[PDB]
Amino acid sequence: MTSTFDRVATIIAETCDIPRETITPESHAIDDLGIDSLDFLDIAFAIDKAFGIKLPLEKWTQEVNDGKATTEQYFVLKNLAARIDELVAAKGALEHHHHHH
Repeated sequence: MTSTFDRVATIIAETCDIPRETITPESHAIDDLGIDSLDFLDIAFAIDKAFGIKLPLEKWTQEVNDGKATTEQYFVLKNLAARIDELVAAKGALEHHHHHH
């Protein structure tokens, strides 16, 4: 059950004003959804804001550039939701005290 993706696809539907139904977990941001890097910046900011995590989008690009990881691992919605879910479990250890809303 891609419940993290339920949350993320709601966020994209708020940002781009595209219905959540057009956003499937298999969708590649810079292909299927036609989301630019400049558009995905604000989506990534709204995810960062929502879950109380940080998406290191800059370093994720560097992962692809150095061959540490694939571009699809950060720009496909099932795999991005997985990365977010990893960072939610991670931040549970060392999150700074911001009133969760």
